Amino acid sequence: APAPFADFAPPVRPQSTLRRAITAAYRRPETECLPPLVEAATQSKEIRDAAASTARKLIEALRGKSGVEGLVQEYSLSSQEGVALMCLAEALLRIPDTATRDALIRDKIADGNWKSHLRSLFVNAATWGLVVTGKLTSTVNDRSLAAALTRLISRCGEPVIRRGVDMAMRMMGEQFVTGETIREALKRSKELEEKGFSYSYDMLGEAATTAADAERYYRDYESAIHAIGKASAGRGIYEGPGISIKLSALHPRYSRAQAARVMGELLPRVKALALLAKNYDIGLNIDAEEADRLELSLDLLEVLCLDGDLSGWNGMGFVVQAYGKRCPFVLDFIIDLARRSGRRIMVRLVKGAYWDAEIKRAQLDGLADFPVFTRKIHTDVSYIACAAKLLAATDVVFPQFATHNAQTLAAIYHMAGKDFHVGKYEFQCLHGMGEPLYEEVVGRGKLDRPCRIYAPVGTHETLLAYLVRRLLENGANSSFVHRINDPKVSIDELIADPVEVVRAMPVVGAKHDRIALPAELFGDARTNSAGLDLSNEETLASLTEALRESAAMKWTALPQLATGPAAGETRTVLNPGDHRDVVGSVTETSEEDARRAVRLAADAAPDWAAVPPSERAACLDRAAELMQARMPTLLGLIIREAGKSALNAIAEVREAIDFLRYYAEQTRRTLGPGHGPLGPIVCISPWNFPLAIFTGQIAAALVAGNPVLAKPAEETPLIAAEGVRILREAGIPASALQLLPGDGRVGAALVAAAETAGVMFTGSTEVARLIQAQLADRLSPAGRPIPLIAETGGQNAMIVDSSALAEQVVGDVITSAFDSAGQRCSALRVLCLQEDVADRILTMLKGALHELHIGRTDRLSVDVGPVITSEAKDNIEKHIERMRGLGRKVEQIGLASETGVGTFVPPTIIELEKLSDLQREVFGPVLHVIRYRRDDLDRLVDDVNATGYGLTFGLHTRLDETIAHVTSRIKAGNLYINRNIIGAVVGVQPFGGRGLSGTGPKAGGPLYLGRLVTTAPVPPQHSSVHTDPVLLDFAKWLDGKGARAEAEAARNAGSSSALGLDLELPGPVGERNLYTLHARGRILLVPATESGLYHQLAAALATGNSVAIDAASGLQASLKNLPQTVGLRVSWSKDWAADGPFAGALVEGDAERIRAVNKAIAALPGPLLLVQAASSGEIARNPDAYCLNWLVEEVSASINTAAAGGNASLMAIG
Ligand SMILES: Cc1cc2nc3c(=O)[nH]c(=O)nc-3n(C[C@H](O)[C@H](O)[C@H](O)COP(=O)(O)OP(=O)(O)OC[C@H]3O[C@@H](n4cnc5c(N)ncnc54)[C@H](O)[C@@H]3O)c2cc1C
Ligand SMILES: NC(=O)c1ccc[n+]([C@@H]2O[C@H](COP(=O)([O-])OP(=O)(O)OC[C@H]3O[C@@H](n4cnc5c(N)ncnc54)[C@H](O)[C@@H]3O)[C@@H](O)[C@H]2O)c1
Ligand SMILES: O=C(O)[C@H]1C[C@@H](O)CN1
Ligand SMILES: [Mg+2]
Repeated sequence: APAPFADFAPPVRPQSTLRRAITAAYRRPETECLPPLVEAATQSKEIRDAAASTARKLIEALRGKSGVEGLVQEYSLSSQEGVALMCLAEALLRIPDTATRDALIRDKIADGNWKSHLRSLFVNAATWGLVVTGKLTSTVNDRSLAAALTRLISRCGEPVIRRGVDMAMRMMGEQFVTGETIREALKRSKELEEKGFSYSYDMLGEAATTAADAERYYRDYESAIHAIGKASAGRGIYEGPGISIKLSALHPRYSRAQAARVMGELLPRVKALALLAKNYDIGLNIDAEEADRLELSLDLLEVLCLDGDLSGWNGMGFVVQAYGKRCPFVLDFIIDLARRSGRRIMVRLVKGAYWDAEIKRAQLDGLADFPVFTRKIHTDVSYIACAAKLLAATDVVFPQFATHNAQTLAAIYHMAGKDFHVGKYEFQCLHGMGEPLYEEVVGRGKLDRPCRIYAPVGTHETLLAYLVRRLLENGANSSFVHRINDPKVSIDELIADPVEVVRAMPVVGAKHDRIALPAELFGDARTNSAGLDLSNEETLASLTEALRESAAMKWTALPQLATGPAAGETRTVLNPGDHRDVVGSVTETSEEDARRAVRLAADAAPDWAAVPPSERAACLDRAAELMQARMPTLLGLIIREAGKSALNAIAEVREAIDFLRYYAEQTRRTLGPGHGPLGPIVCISPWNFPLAIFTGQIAAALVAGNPVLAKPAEETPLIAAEGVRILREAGIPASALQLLPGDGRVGAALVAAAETAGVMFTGSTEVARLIQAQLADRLSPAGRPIPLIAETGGQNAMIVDSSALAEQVVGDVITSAFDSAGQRCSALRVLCLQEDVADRILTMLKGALHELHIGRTDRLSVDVGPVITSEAKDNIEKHIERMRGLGRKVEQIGLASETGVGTFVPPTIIELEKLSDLQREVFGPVLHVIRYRRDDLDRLVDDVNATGYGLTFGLHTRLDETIAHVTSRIKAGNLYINRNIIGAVVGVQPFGGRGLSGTGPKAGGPLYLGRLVTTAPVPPQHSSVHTDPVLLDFAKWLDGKGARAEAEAARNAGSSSALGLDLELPGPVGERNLYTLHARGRILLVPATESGLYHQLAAALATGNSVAIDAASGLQASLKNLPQTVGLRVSWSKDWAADGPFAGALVEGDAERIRAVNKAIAALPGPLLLVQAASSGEIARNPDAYCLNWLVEEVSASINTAAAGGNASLMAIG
C-alpha cells in the first residue's frame, strides 16, 4: 500500500540554482521586476539619440509607402457588409472546383437568394470583423450579417462577389499564410531570400486534443522538415530556412501535471524531429506558449541539448517571452545550458502572444500576481533589457530579435554596435506583416542586418483556427503596427524611449490601474479567496510536505453538542480510492442526542440572536482567514476522504472561503434589528462538496442569527468536523453550532424535532421530497410553514452547433462531464451535437476520453478519482450495463489494476437515440450524447426542459441568433455560454436551479440570507423599474370592480416586484457574468376569501407568473369578466396534480387550513414547491404577507467573451 502523497508531484529533475531563480520570479510584484530591467536596458545619450534617429527614419519610410479598405470604398460597403462579403467569399472558397464556384456565383448567388445554395456562412465573422474593422466582437450577429449580405448582393451583384472572392483568395492564400502547403510556401520564399531574408516555417499546429491529432501534427512537421531541408540544400542554419514547432501540438496532455508522460512520450517525438533537422542542418525552433508551460519546456530543452545523438548541430532554437517576469532568469538558464552543452542555442526573443489569456487565468485561479507584465511599456523595457543580456553572449547563443516595433528594433540595432557578421544575431518578423519594416533593414543599402520571416503554412481551416490571436499581436490599441497606421499618433510618440519613460514614472513598475490583482477582483465588497499554483515547483514541494503531514493526522468527527462531545457508535473512514488507507474515525449521533441538540439550540437561540449582525459577520470573516491559512492541510483531507483531485480540492476550499466572506458582506449590507432569526436551523449537506456546501449553508444560517444543527453526509464527516472546529475557533459559540455526524436517520430526527425552525438541504431530489413531506403538516409557533431550501439534482445538457470550435467544445465537455468523476451536481449529463459536426466531435471526444488518468487522487497526474462508495459504483454501473444491453454504443476507458483497492467507475460515453432514453440523474462519470438536426433546435430545448430538471446548462455557439433563441427558451438556473458548466463561483455565478433541481433562493446569491429570517431585508441592488403589464391590467380591472384597496395593493406589488432586474456581477476579465430575475412559472393559488385571492393574484402577476386557482375555493364569481390579458394567465384547478407542474404556491387560511393545504401540495407530483401562507387577517395587516422575493426565479448566465481567441476590452488596456 503506497504511502499517501509519497509520489504526489516530484519534479522532472532536481531544481538547480538557475532553475530556482526562474521559479522565484514567476509572480514577482511588478514594482520589483522593473528596476533591474531599467538598469540593464540603459544606453548612452549618444546611442539613444542615434536610435531615435534610426527609428524616425524607419517610421517615415513606413508611413511614406489596404485591399479590403479599397473594396469597401469601391462598393460603398458598410462594416457589416464588408464582413458579410468576406464570409461569403470564405464559403465560396470551400468549393474546391473553380468552374463550379464561378457557376454558382453567376447563376445562383448573384441573382438573389444566396441562402439556398449556402453551417452558417458567418462562423468566422469575428475574424473577418477584425480584418474589416480592426475591432473584435466575441460573438457574431448573424442576422445583421445575413441582412447586409442580401443588401450588398441586391445592390451590387456579381462584380462585388467576384472582388470579394479574389480578395479572400489572396488574403487566405498569400497573406495570412505564405502558402497552403510547405511546397507552395517554399516556392514563394525564393524572392525575399534573394534579397537577404531567411525563413522559419510555422505549420500552425497547436493544442492537440487526442493521440491521433498529435500524430497528425507530428507527421506534418516531419514532412515539412524534409521539404525545408531538401530546399535548404546545405545553406546551413543561418542563411537557410528552418521550422518552428509548438510542443502542445505534439502531445494531448502537455502539462506540468502530466510531466512524466511529457518526458516519456513527447520528448522522444521532439528528438526524432530534431534528429531529422540535424541531418539536413536546418533550424528547429520551439515556440513559446502559455506561462504554465514555460518551465516544463525547459526540461525538454535541457534533455535535448545534453543528448549526444544531436551533437554537431546548432539548429535547436527556443523562444523566450519578454512580457514574462521570468524572462531574464530563463535567459540566464539557457545561456548556461548553451555553455554546458556546447550547443549555440538559437534564442528567439519575442514579447508574447497570450497576454489577455494570462490575465484571465491568473484571476480565475486566485493567484498572488500575474506571470506577465500589465503595462505594455514594461514589456518593452523587459525586451530591451533581455536584448542586452543576449548581445553579451553571442559567442554561446544566437539571438533572434522578433519584433515589428521600429523603436525596439532601432534600440537593439545601435546596442549591438558596429561589428557584425552573418550568424552573430538576426532580427525576425511575421510574414505579410513585418516586410514593410524589414525591407528598410535588410541589404547592403539599408542597415545590412538579416531578418528571418516567420512563415505560416496551412489550409484555410488551419489558418482560421487561431487567426484572431495573431491579429491581436499587431492590432491592439497599444500595438506598434496599429499605432503607426493611426494618423493621430505622431512619429515623436512612436520613437519615445520606453526605458526613459519608465525611469521617470513616479512609481517604477506599477501595475496597470485598470487590471485587478486576483485578490482584488471584488474591490471593496470582499477579499477574493486565494488559490495555489500547481505549476510552481516551490508550491508543489511545499504542498507535498503539507499533504503528507495531513495524512499522518488522526482525524476524527464526534457529535459536538452544546454541552460537549457526546458518546456514540464509532467507525473508520476509508479513502474511496483505496480502502486500505484509513483517513480517520467518526462517532455518529444517536437519535436521542440529535433531538437533544435541537432543544439545546432552541435554548441557545436568544443568546446567539443578540450577537449583532456585524459581529456574526466578523466570525465568518475570521473563519475564512482560518480556512485560507489551513488550505494545504484541508486539501489533503478532502483528497483522501472525498476522493477529490488536488485542483478540485483547492477550488472547494476556495468556495468555502468565498461563502464565508460573501455571506459576511451580504449581512453587513442588510441585516438589522427587524430581521429576526427563524430559530434552530437544520443544515443537511451532501458528500460531494463536503466542505463548501456544508460551510455555505451553516454560515448563512449562523450569520442570519440562527443556531445551527449541522448534519454532514455520512460519507464525509471528517472535513465537516474540521469545518465546525474552524467556525468555533473563529468565535461561533458551541451552543450556536452543533455537529451531528451520521446517516439519514440523524437527518430525519433533526428535521422532525419540535423546535426545528427551518431546514437547509442540499442532496437528492428523492430525499428532499421526504423532508418536504415531514414538514408538510407542521407550522412555526406563528402558524406559518417551516422554511425549506432544497437544492437538488440535475440532468444538465450542453448544446453544440456547427459554429463552435471542436477543440474548445471537447475540452469543456471532458471537464464538465468527468471532473470529480462526474460527481458534481452541475456536471454535464447530456451532450447535444448538431448532426453535421457530431461525428467529428464524437471522434475527438472519445480520443480525449482515453487520455484521462484514473486512480487514487494523492497524485497530481490523476485526472479522475474514485466514486464515493461501492453502492454508488454499483448504481452507476447498473445504468451503463442497461444502456449497453439496449444496444447503445458505450465507450469506456480501461482502468488500471491498482483501482481494485477502491471504488472506481471509468469515464464513459453513451450514445443515445433520444433524450427520453434517460430517466433519472446518474451521479457518476457518464456522458450521454444525442444528435440533432439544426431545424429541430427548438424542439431539442423542449426535450431538455421536459426532464423537469433545471440546474446547469451549456451552449457552444458563435451565433447571436442561436444564443438569443436558446437562452430565452431554456429553463435552468445557471447558464454557461462557450465555456464549461461547472465550478460556479460564489457571488459571480450565484448557483441554484428550478423545477426538480431546486426551490431556491440560490446559494451564493443575494436572496439567500433573506430566507433565513422572519422578515426579509431588501438585498443589495434588488429592484426593478419595470412593471408587469398583466399586473397593471389586473389593477385597472380591480378599480373598475370597485375594489379600490386591492387595486392600490396591486399597484404597490407591481412597484415592489424586482421582476426584470438585470445586473452584471464583477468577476474576471474575459467573462460577462449576468444575474437576472424572471417569473417562476405557474403559481398555485389557494385562497380563502375574495380579498385574499386578489392579494394573491396581485403578488403572482406582479412577479410575471401565471396562476392556477383552487376551484374548491368557491371564489370563481370573484373573477368575472377579466381582461383577456389577465385571463390568459389564469386557470382554475380542481385537481391540482393534473394542472402542474407549479413553481410555487400562495395559501390563505387559518393554521389548520394551512396544514391541510400544505399536505395536499406536498403530495403533488414533481418539483418541491416553495409555499407561502398567510391568514386573512395577516393579508389585511401586512402588505408583505406574501414576500415577492420567493415569487421570482434567479437566473445566472456566464458568457466566455474571450472564446473567439482574444479579449476585446483588454485590447484597449496597455
Ligand atoms: C517572428 C516572430 C515569432 C514569434 N514567436 C512567438 C512565440 O513562439 N510565442 C509567443 O508568445 N509569441 C510569438 N511572437 C509574437 C510576439 O510575441 C508579439 O506578440 C508580436 O510579434 C507583437 O509584438 P511586437 O514587438 O511586434 O509589437 P509591439 O506592438 O511592440 O508589442 C506588442 C506586445 O506588447 C505586449 N503587450 C501588449 N499589451 C500589454 C500590456 N498591457 N502589458 C504588458 N504587455 C503588453 C504583448 O506581448 C504584445 O504582443 C512572434 C512574433 C514574431 C514576429
Ligand atoms: N442543487 C445543488 O446545489 C446540489 C449540490 C450538490 C449535490 N446535489 C445533489 O446531491 C446528490 C448527491 O449528494 P448525496 O448523495 O449526499 O445526496 P443524498 O440525498 O443521498 O443525502 C444528502 C444528505 O441527506 C441526508 N439524508 C438521507 N436521508 C435523509 C432523510 N430521510 N431525512 C433527512 N436527511 C436525509 C444524508 O445523510 C445527507 O446528509 C445528487 O443528487 C446531487 O445532484 C445538489
Ligand atoms: O460545482 C459547482 O458548480 C459549484 C456550485 C455547487 O454545485 C458547488 N460547487
Ligand atoms: Mg445519496
